[PDB]
Amino acid sequence: LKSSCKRHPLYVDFSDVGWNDWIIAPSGYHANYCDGECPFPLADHLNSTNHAIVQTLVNSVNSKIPKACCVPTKLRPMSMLYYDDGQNIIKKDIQNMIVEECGCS
Amino acid sequence: LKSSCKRHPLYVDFSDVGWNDWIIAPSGYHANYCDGECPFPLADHLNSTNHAIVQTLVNSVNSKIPKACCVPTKLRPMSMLYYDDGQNIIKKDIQNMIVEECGCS
Repeated sequence: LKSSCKRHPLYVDFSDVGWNDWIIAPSGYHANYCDGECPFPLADHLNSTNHAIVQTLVNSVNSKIPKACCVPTKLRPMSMLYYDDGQNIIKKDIQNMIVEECGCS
Repeated sequence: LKSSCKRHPLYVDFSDVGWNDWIIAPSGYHANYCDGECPFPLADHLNSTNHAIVQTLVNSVNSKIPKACCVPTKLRPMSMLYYDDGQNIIKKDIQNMIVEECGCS
């Protein structure tokens, strides 16, 4: 019996992932992450897709098929200053960088 | 070294999941499912979100944070005949029932 799917805090420092050279600003950001099991009773707020519900049921009677996985169901952009290949500074909103909600999919 | 994220076939019989009573037709359907690891080099066709790429990198230097998970990134409805609570037959397209594409999220 492991914990259930939800949203956890995660600060990513760009230097820890070898990205601080091509990324000028910020030094890092709060990406968050989703972790936890997807068990039936899928909590109504597990944000489960219909297929997640089916697959979870199937796993119970057939563990060859995995349970649904706790993944981001909604993400947010984050503003970034970074080099192009010409070493010119670029301001840009990178899509799908910050987790807003998690759910079993 | 485990296999990578992709789409696998999965036929779900409604009787195997205790659903054949309230579902008149069909007897079952091809739901498919996503399974496999999400490792860097994330294949360009791993359909990875930007956050999936970040989280995968983080996992490598910090295994407290999990790798991205192989989940459906696009789903399809399936037509269903089923009982309401008044035992009247209902025809309806149930959204997000069939996996069309998988990707590390």
